[PDB]
Amino acid sequence: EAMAKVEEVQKVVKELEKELGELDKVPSYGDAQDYSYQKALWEEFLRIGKDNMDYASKMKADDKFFHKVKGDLNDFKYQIKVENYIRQVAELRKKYPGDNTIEEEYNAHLKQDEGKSIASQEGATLRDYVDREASEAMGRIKQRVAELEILEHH
Ligand SMILES: [Cl-]
Ligand SMILES: [Cl-]
Repeated sequence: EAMAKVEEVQKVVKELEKELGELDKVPSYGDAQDYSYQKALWEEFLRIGKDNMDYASKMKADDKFFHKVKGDLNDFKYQIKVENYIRQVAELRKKYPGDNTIEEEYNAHLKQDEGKSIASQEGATLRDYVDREASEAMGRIKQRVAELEILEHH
């Protein structure tokens, strides 16, 4: 009844462990100035997220901040996706430099900057932008690349 509650957490942690594992396979964008903001932003979410999941392990069902720590785990997942999407576009932009569509979708919907970033977002607002605006643009970018890979390979 309450044990089902804590395991519910250990799992979310483990899901995050798997997620970070896959993020690790995706190349990092590096130190380019274009990603300097996302880089430091991700660095913070990483430091903050790792702490939260370490706690969610040594955390017991009756914690006052049980809910707070949980919500944070949920936001982390979406922060992981963003870092992931951006690592992918960085890679794509280098493979298909100049291509307008990629640069445009990125700048309009994914690029993180002071003001327009998920640094100020949490909960439903956060998942909304990620599952919608960000994922949509990622999909369109991928259609571009597909065509590009097809055109490249005349
Ligand atoms: Cl954004
Ligand atoms: Cl979008």
